Amino acid sequence: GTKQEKTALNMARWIRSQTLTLLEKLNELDADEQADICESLHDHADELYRSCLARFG
Amino acid sequence: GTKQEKTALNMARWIRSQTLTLLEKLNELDADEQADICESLHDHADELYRSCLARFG
Repeated sequence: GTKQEKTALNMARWIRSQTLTLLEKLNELDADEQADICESLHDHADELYRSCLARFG
Repeated sequence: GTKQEKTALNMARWIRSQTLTLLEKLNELDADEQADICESLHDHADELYRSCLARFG
């Protein structure tokens, strides 16, 4: 796809990566409730990233 | 609230902000299906930010 489409796809990938950074940080804090929501948030970011990749890849 | 707590809260805030930015890019692209998943992702990141906020302060 177009450069704008590629920038969007890159941003979806960066967000998916950042959820794992935050997951590890919440694990270090032993913040279990929040780590759980962040695990699901990584799954949701992956859903977006895959949808973007299928369309803009 | 400790440095690590503050790093985690700010990271949750950043992820919420980046998903808002990505949703606007996806809207500019008129990529409907992707914008819809991103809207749901943005709300999920808000939940994480608010969950961190209610726990950590």
